[PDB]
Amino acid sequence: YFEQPAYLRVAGDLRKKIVDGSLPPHTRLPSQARIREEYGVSDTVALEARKVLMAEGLVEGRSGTYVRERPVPRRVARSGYRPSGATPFRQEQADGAVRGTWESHSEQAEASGAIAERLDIRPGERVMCTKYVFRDAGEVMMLSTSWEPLAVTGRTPVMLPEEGPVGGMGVVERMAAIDVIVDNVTEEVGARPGLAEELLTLGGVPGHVVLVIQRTYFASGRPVETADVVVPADRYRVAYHLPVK
Amino acid sequence: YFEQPAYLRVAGDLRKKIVDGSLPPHTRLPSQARIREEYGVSDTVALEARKVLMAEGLVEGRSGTYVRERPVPRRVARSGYRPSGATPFRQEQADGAVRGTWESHSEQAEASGAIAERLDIRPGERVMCTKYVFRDAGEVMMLSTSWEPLAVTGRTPVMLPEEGPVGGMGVVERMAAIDVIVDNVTEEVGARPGLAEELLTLGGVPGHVVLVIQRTYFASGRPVETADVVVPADRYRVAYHLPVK
Repeated sequence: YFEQPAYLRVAGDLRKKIVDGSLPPHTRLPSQARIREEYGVSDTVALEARKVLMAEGLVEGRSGTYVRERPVPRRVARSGYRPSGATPFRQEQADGAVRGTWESHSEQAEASGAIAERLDIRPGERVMCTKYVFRDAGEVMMLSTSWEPLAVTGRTPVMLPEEGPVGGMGVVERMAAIDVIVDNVTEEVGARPGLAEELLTLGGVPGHVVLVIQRTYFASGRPVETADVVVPADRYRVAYHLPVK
Repeated sequence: YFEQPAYLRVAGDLRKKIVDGSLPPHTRLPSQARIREEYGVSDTVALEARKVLMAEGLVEGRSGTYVRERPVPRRVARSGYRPSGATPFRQEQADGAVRGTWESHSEQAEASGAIAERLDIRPGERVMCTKYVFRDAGEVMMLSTSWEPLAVTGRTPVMLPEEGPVGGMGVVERMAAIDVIVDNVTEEVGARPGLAEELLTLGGVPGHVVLVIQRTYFASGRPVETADVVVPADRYRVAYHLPVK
């Protein structure tokens, strides 16, 4: 890294049976032949009913078709407030119960148009790019690429995120050390197939979907850091807690 | 609804060319034969390089392979604060610039284990289930299923979300009308293939991924509403704005 249509009727009935537990995970879906006879449908209808359930990710192959066991999702807790002790891991996963570690690599770069725009600087202007692999008790479960404008951090003790007196303590603490007060954060959660490099690092198969948080920290209206934070969609959800006023 | 491996090296080079614009959307990816000759690789290596880019969703077929045009994503703005005027649409899409409409259908039900748990009531206890289809200027772009405990709304003027004196004004306003003050909201964003019924309503193809927000409104520690809010991952991102303290 560094009158419903027949096939929907049939599919609907089996889907219910799947949600019931009537068809428990690792149990074979009724066969094509069985679906045809039991529901009195054509071969194509039985075939298309099965394709619905597969496109929906409810069943898979592994000589027959098996109800998939879908894991209970874990939350990646998102927060702007201060923790116990601040680290890049705790900054991404606010859940105090989770003990976590990271490896990172930092190197300068000229900002792409896209990153320049997220940081509100001229394209080609220099940034510090740091990549992280985060582990939860030895298990890799999150990736991140973070960009910071050298206009802000250049020639300061916090220029390198994982070095110096506040290295390893995250963006808000590192910024505060140079009299820059982060006061807002925007986070946009999207989903897409993982990049090979991401999926290989995260241990998923090609085509596996990841959640991608585009995150930008602000100090007095100016962007001071932007990042793409990546977690496997099959295992995780991105959790927010908001006030209602 | 109601030393990198060869194929990664090659794939990496073409991916860069794709990000460059060197290979613009709707332009054919170099052919298998061209990749073999230009990069001096085996047929299988050229083949596997192409599969990386397809699993990554960067290229597609449509007699050759074409660089996909990936649309600029739109934000679904998430917020707990009060808007102009409150509606179920504005409750889901805080972005004031977006003019939107909905159709809904409400009917009682016994709470499933899963919904019972999200609402902190006994399974089988009755709820009002309301389904929404939301449109942005005539275009369907969001689905939702909302459950409310009849323990809270039963025998009140806000029992039916889209009827009565505060019907069509959303959960926080409807709850306030019955002296129930919603003070917190939790939102967990996940991703999964859409259900046929969802994708058919949203206009996607089978297997298309949706973002699913599991949302629960709280009043004084008690859940008063829970919902699954659904948007197409290819077109939308879920946007949050958080304070940093």
